[PDB]
Amino acid sequence: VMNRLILAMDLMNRDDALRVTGEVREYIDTVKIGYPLVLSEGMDIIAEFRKRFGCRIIADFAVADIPETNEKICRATFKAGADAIIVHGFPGADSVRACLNVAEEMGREVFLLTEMSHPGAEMFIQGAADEIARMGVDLGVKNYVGPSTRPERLSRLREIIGQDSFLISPGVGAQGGDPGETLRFADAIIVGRSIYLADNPAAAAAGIIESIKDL
Amino acid sequence: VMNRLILAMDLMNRDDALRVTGEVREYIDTVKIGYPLVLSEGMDIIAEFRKRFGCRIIADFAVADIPETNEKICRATFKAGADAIIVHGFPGADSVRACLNVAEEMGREVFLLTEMSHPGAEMFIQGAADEIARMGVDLGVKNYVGPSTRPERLSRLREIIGQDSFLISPGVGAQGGDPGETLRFADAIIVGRSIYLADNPAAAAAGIIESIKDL
Ligand SMILES: Nc1cc(=O)[nH]c(=O)n1[C@@H]1O[C@H](COP(=O)(O)O)[C@@H](O)[C@H]1O
Ligand SMILES: Nc1cc(=O)[nH]c(=O)n1[C@@H]1O[C@H](COP(=O)(O)O)[C@@H](O)[C@H]1O
Repeated sequence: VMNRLILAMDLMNRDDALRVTGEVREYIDTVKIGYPLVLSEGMDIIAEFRKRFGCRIIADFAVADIPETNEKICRATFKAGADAIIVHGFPGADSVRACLNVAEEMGREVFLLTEMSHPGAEMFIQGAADEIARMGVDLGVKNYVGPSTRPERLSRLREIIGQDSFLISPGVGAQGGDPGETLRFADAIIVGRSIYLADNPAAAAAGIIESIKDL
Repeated sequence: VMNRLILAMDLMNRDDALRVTGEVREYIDTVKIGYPLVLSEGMDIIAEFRKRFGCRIIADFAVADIPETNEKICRATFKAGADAIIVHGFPGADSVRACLNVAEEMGREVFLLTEMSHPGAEMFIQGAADEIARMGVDLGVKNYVGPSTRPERLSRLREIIGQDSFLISPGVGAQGGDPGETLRFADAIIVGRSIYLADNPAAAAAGIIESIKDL
């Protein structure tokens, strides 16, 4: 990913989302779009972004249903032009395999979310996260998401998935994570509010990239 | 809920979704709409259904993100006219409280999903489900979802949440659950494919209601 930085575009207005992404485009080449933007503006926003910016799009849909429904969600998401989808591992292996099957059929990718970045992840998810990551390895998952807010957990995840898997990490900036520390273990960092709520998003992105280039 | 039956409308085409819901409307008064329909047809389909059928709409969005994102998802979902939203408990209490806060602000309801109905739920979710339900009780959640496919787990959930909480249950029909057994513990059952894939959905719904009225 360009500069190892993925923009989390969670503004809920098409005009604002387009303006901020355009302003930071020279620093990124992957945008993560989630339900805040899609539920406000529609699935067509994915193809619009892909066309206007020529970026890769990761659909952060935190997919977390039964296998049949997960299949339908993945099929709608890739039909809309997303390059990859983020899927929860907590619902178990059949739910994840449903997503992997559709990604195989459509030439796309699944990212497995293993431990979440927020405080509540400590309640249930963290205790399952090593096993979720091991399940990923055993299903042949090659792309993973783990938390910037806990780099010792990010280290342990990297250890489970090995050096050839690709690992991206949210929770940088607003949630407390550090870019440079997170990039010791992740291949790329995801940044939302620290860029898109900034008075000058391009300067915010540039400042992050500057602290990165040093590593 | 009319006849204790909620239709899970997971067809992905507006025309087919409208036709089946119209055909079964005399038997239900609550429709659960999830991402298969919304990601195909847009969020406007919720208001369309609410207007055309005068039903209550539960948005099955399996919400499973960090608190800030959950807030945004809930706000978009209620702005679109949904009466209630389904939220995962696995991400922990802060994520659930974010949804409860928005439902309080907008005069709407949250359903907490506690154990899922599919086989993979046995891997991680089932081991956490009693505690997720207890967390719900301690947050003041009054509406819950638990699995028709495991009525001994549905009994244990009912025991945790008490008799005054409202409990709805998917996995009836296609996934193997039985209407009458599930209604020993749940207030209402959710049915999707057994109705909407039937040659005659009205006859399928009627046949279910007939086996219900007996209880
Ligand atoms: N999918 C996620 C899983 C996760 O564990 N934490 C996380 O923040 N996210 C998403 O990453 C982004 C973090 O953005 P920010 O905290 O940098 O604003 C938001 O889209 C979150 O929904
Ligand atoms: N949200 C759900 C949680 C769950 O545990 N199981 C379940 O099937 N669902 C949903 O209920 C419906 C079950 O439909 P069917 O199996 O009756 O076709 C589908 O919308 C599933 O996504």
